[PDB]
Order: sequence, then C-alpha cells, then structure tokens
Amino acid sequence: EEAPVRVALRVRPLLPKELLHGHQSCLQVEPGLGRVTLGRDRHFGFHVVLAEDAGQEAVYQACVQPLLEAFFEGFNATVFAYGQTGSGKTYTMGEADEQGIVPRAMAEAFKLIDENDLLDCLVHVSYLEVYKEEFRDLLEVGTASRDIQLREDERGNVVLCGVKEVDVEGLDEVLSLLEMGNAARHTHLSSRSHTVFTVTLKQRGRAPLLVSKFHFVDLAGSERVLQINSSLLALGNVISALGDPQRRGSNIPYRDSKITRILKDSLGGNAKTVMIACVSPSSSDFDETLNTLNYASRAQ
Ligand SMILES: Nc1ncnc2c1ncn2[C@@H]1O[C@H](COP(=O)(O)OP(=O)(O)O)[C@@H](O)[C@H]1O
Ligand SMILES: [Mg+2]
Repeated sequence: EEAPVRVALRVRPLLPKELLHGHQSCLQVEPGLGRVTLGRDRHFGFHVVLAEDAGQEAVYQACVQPLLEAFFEGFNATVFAYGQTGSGKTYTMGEADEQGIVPRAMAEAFKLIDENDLLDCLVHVSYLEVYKEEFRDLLEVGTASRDIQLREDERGNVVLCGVKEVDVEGLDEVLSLLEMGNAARHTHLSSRSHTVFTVTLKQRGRAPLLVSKFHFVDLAGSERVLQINSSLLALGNVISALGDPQRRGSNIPYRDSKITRILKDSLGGNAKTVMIACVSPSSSDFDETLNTLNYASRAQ
C-alpha cells in the first residue's frame, strides 16, 4: 500500500562513432554492488545497476516485470527512461532480441490475460506526445492540442479528455499502432519532446470493475545549456519530494507540468514506479553523465 520510486541505472556500450572520435569510457560499473564510479573518485549507488553487457531481456526482468505483476493486481505503474540524447532511452523503452521494454511487457500482459481465466479483461492503449506543454495524439493527430485536456477526478484518478483509446487483443495489434504513431510523429525534435504510451487494463470477475494503468514514458533529452522552468525539473522535484522523508508526506507539486499531471496517480504513493536513468560512458559526455547520476540520486 506504499512503495519507493525504484531507480535503475543503465550504462550503454561506447558506440563505434565515439571510439573513432578518440573517446573512451569514464565509468567503472559494478552491477553486483549496485554501483558505479565516474572518473577517479565519484561513487554512486542505485537500486539496480545494469552494465553495457546487460541485454534487453535482462533490463526487462530487472526493472519492469515486477511492475507488470502489480498492474494486474490493479495498481498503477510507470516506467520512464531519463537521460541525455544519445544515452539509450528509446532503445531501452522499445516503442520505436533487440526489442525493448514495451513489446516484452505487452507480450507478457496478453499471456497473463490468457492465464487468468476467471477474469474478463479489456485492454486499450493511448499514445501521446508532449512538447512545450501541448499534447499531440499520435493515434489520431487530426486532434488539435487545445482539444485534449488533462483533468483529475474526486478520487484522485487522472482523467484524459479528448485522447484516442484503442482496444487491443494481441501484441500484433499493439505493434501496428506503435508503428503508425511513430510514423505520425514526423509527418520539432523527438529529443525535445516526451512520449507517453499508456495501457489501461479493466478486469471484471467471471469469464475471461478493477482498472489500472501502465505508462511507458520516453522522456525528452536531459542535456542542459548551463527554478522549476522545465518539465524534467518539475518531474525531478516531484520524485525528490517522494524520496525525501521530510517532504514525502507533504503536498507533492504535480501541477507544475503536464508530464507530472498525467502521471499523478501513477507516480509513487500507492503506485509502482521505476526510473531507468540511461547514461553514455563516453568521456565526451562526462558532464551530462554527472548531471544524470546526480538527478537519479535525488530520487533515492
Ligand atoms: N544498451 C545499448 N546497447 C547497444 N546500443 C545502444 C544501447 N543503447 C543505445 N544504443 C544505441 O545508441 C544510439 C542512441 O540510442 P537512442 O536509443 O536513440 O538514445 P536516446 O533515445 O536517449 O537519444 C542508437 O544508435 C542506439 O541504437
Ligand atoms: Mg530517443
């Protein structure tokens, strides 16, 4: 009935391009100790640390599978990928073998539905982009931003008005929708916008209403030019508050951004949340890697 935000760090390999430009790793990663060392003497610990050799299935098992279980119990869940552009958020979240979190979680969801034969289940999905505090519905997109509203009901549940929700019965249908949403996003950068893929599960007793939501979010790139003036800083403020024993029982400032408002019922409290902080090990990215390590640390 209450749980901390779980923070996972994912370190990707140094990329060919980075190697060819003369860069080398500035991170020593110790997965079994749950920790990393930046440069010579900057040490950071996280709930889960995944090294460059951790494959997609390993990330999914470490970070996401336990959310999937709470989702079917009727808890809300979110997994978000955070980090600078180029760090591996999209690769990790898998919405665009090498398949990422979304296809694996959806594959498992439909198997669970098949297994729970005493429940009658309905699943629908929405797929939204947030850019400069305006929504675009990627499954419609003929939808004016002004016609999508984010509200909250009396029981604290987030209510979307004007967003397309599509019933799905299998992974094939989910993959098809993701392909079209991703096509629709282009015909403004993907690294300056957030995307939110929301899966809603409605379960009723007898013969395959408890309602839960699982959000999969691929956040805007965290890089900075160098107080709360950005959606990433609003999200960081919220997760900081939740992780702070003095602040966590006080008023959590969800209202500051659309991203924190849409996740309000699915971020800490009674919901289960995992942040996957993605980092480049490249020495060329030292400063942004430090920024992400520090941001992720504030959530613990
Ligand atoms: N864990 C990983 N293993 C191998 N390649 C990766 C990994 N993470 C990211 N990459 C690659 O690094 C590049 C940037 O990844 P991407 O997912 O686009 O990052 P972001 O979404 O954070 O900008 C892509 O070419 C991607 O294939
Ligand atoms: Mg990306």
